[PDB]
Parts: sequence; C-alpha cells; structure tokens
Amino acid sequence: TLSDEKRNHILTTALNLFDQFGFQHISIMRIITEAKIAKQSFYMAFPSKDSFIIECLDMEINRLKQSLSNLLGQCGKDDHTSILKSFYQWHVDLAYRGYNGTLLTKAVIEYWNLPDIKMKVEDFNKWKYEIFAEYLAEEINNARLRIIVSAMNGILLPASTYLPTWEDIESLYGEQFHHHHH
Amino acid sequence: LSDEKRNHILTTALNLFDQFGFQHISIMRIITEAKIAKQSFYMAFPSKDSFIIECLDMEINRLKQSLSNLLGQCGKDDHTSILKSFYQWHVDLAYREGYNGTLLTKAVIEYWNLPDIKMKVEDFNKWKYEIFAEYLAEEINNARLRIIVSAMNGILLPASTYLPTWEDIESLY
Repeated sequence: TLSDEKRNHILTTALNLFDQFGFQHISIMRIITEAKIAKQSFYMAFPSKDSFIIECLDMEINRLKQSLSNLLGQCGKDDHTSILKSFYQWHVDLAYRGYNGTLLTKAVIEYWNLPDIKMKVEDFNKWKYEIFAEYLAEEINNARLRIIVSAMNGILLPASTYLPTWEDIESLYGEQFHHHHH
Repeated sequence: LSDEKRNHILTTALNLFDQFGFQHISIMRIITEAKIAKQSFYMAFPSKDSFIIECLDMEINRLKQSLSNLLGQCGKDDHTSILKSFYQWHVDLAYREGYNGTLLTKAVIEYWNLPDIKMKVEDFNKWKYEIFAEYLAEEINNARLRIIVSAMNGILLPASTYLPTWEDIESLY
C-alpha cells in the first residue's frame, strides 16, 4: 500500500501543476509522470480524477486558512492596525506570488459542473471575512468590513491594476468616528 | 464574410464561452451552432487563438461601450448617480444565475500562455479605473478611488461572499 508521504506528494505535485497550467491542461497521466509514481498507486489512493481534484481543493483551502490564521495570530493582542496590515499584506503577497489568478478562482471557473467546488470556495471566503471580523468587528463597523474585504478580494482578480495601497487602507480604518471620541 | 455574419459568429461563441468556458468549446461546435461553413470560418479566423483574440476584443469593446453609456447618462453634477451606476454595473455583471467569473477573467486564466490576452484585459481595467476617476476626480480622492474600484472588482471574483451593498458604498462617499 501507499505511504501517506506519497499520497500527500501526489496532491502537492498536482497543486503546483494546476497553479501554473490550470486544471484542464493536466491529466492523471501527466500528474503521475510529474509525481514519479506508479499509475496503479494513483488509483489505489483516488477513485476518480474529480475525487482527486476535490481533495486538492480541500488541501489548498486548509493551507490558506492556516497561513492566514497564523499571520493574524502573530499580531499582538488588540494591535488592530497590525492585524489590518497583516490582512492586506496577505492578499498582496498572494497576488504578487506567475500569478494569473488564485487556484480557488481557477477551480470555480473550470468546474461549473461540480457544484460542491463553488460551495467550498464560497465557504472559504465566508471564513476569511469572519476571521477578519473576529479580530476587528468592534473597531470597524460592518460596512467598512465589507468594503475592505471586497477590496482585498479585488487585488486577487487577475490583471487587477491601480491597487489600493496600505496607506489607502489605513485611512479607511483611522477615519472612523469612534476612533476620535475618547 | 458579412459584417453581420461576423457579429453572429463572435456573439454565438461568446455566449457559449460565457456558459461553458473557453477550452471546453471548440471551433467545430461554434461553427455548427453559428451555421457557418468550415472553410469560410478558417479564412476569417485562421486559428482558434486568432478567433479568441477577436472574441476578446469585441467583449472588451462592448464592455467599454456598456459602462461608458451607463455613466454618460448621469447629470454632469450628479456624483452620487455616477457612483451608484458604477456599483450597479458590477453587481449586474456578477448577479446572474450560474456566475463563475466574467469573460475577461476567464480569458486571463485560460490563456496564461498568450501574454497578449493578459495585457488587453489589464488595459481594459486601467480604462475602467480611469473613466470612473475622470468623472469623480475633483470629488473623491485617489485613495478612495482605488479602494472603491478594487471593492467592485471583488464583486466580480466568483464564489465571493459578504459583498458590499449600495448603502455601504454610499456611506463611504
């Protein structure tokens, strides 16, 4: 049977393939040849190509959740500026890291025919708003939260331009009237 | 090739692409759906890549005329209406059943190997910021302009949630 190191290696090899060529271009046999595994090892682990791709999407989502969770958790308690700057930089870094769009966006585009994929990606975007709101919903009203999170999601649109800067976002934050009544 | 048949072929393809994506839909399918002869189509569009670039150019031109005409409808002084229209245009693009991204986003993602497509979509996106700014530059500062336009592009990201509402945007102005 198959070690878990090798199973996870097939998943992470494919993810690297998909990130740079997209899902359509890449077959099972291409994945098998890139990952240097026996064809029979793939099918011991994965019953179908679409089952595999759902497993890849789920590991990409977990990795983004863990990256962002950790970044926001490194900030000091109630250092809301540092949390907001971390959230901004996390999006800029994801967008600047051969980027033609995120892997999750590619999956939603490519798999209109598998409605669980769009729901998984919606669930992650809902999670990403909410962890931000958890750190900041007492310092930032709902309207500004919605604007800021959607402005960060616009940074992830491929070929996005005229990007908001950190200084732009810090102004949105600091202008808030409750910041000026003490 | 009739100019009329030209609009018919390119718009038949765009609607299939909008429904099923670029690589899913073949020339043969477009050619049968459009009811045009193989040999004529290849005289007008020698490759798929050639056809895709013409489709993308038309969609970009249509979007520019769609937004330009919508904004051109507001009164010269009417900054709220300009801003509401820019918001509504983005919602109107993305708030349809089965939405999984705009055609421009799909083209940039599907054709990473054709740098001409990313650059035409980028140029459209600079155009969109700049026409909005030209309306509102004396009224809203650069920081709020960049944030609002980025927020509207986030409405266009597929599977996006917790979208800003008109009243959110109106509160920011």
